[PDB]
Amino acid sequence: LADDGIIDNAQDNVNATLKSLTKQYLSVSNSIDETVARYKAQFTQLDTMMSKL
Amino acid sequence: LADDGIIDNAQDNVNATLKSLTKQYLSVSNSIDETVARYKAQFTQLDTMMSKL
Repeated sequence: LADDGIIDNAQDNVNATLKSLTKQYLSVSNSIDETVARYKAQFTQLDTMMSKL
Repeated sequence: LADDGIIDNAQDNVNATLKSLTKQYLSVSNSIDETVARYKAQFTQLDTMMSKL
């Protein structure tokens, strides 16, 4: 139950995994933002072409 | 009936005018072909975009 026990190693490994997860999530999030923005733009141009009925 | 004749000169002028108009028709035809080529490129692009979705 000490601050430097086996629990401490387990929990700081958990925290490091959490921070790596957050970093990877942010990177993939900006990538997804760019991709989805391009897809929504594509939807806009196809709607504009469909407007020419 | 001869070349100096007014009717012969009139029909010569008529054929010259219609040949100039045929040149104009060729110009309009190639412009139409270019515009149709662009339109078909856009149609194929639209087909590709709809296939992606």
